[PDB]
Amino acid sequence: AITCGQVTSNLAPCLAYLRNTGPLGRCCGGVKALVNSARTTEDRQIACTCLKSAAGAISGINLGKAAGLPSTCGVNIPYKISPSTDCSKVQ
Repeated sequence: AITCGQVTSNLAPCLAYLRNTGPLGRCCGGVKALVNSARTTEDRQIACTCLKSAAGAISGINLGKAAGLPSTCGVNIPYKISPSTDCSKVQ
């Protein structure tokens, strides 16, 4: 089943980039994998909420880099990675 636990494991390098402190490293590769588990409508919603939660979990989180993370790691996700956009209503 889909779960934030699996999603946050791939974010390990992103979590550091989100805080404007550690390099992206494999953040793009991790997210790239998630994208595939983030396009069947619900899989997508699970990732959005998990990521939103991930950003909210980070302490010195940079909202601009979070929202611009998928732009930095060019990926085909139809939602921005930020604790603000809702995903449950994404069709």
